[PDB]
Amino acid sequence: VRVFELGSKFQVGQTGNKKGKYVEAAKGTNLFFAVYEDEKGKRSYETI
DNA sequence: AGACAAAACGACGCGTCGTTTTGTCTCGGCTCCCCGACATTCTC
Repeated sequence: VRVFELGSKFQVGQTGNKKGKYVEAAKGTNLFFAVYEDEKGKRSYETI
């Protein structure tokens, strides 16, 4: 049976039927974590 | 099996669109300039 999950999955590619395949980031591939500052002074965080 | 990626849980919790309702400084004395309108007389 097809079980469904709610989350963030991205397309594998943009050609042919690749635009219909949704995958999850591999183990140990979240390598960069950006720390920003606004002119006031608060820190903002993001993971690219 | 390991350890990363992220979904799931929590009560909690604060933000958010769409509209309605609410709140908003107050009175006293005078003086002296100007103008407007409406009545009378007088000149043209």
